[PDB]
Amino acid sequence: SLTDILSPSDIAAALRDCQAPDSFSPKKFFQISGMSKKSSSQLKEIFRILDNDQSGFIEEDELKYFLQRFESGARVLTASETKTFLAAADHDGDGKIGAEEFQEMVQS
Repeated sequence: SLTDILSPSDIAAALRDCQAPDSFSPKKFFQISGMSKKSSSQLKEIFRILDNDQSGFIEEDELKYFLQRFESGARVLTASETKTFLAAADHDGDGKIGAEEFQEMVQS
């Protein structure tokens, strides 16, 4: 259900075009894959784009292995592509996402 609301042939357009360092971001591929038309009603729907824990917040330990999901078999991310995944949205508390930042980030 990773590419349910969306298509698997859209997320790759960024996973291969943003392979560069600090080139891949959550608020950048949204316009490529198809998350630019979201509305906080499809995001959590897949519950596989924010965090693979859904326990409360998110950490860098849940970003390095992000592309690994969509991608065929990623390895690890840099110290920027990840730091700009949960520490880029906002700092409502300590720079962690909580089903509130990730949304406003894409929804804008």
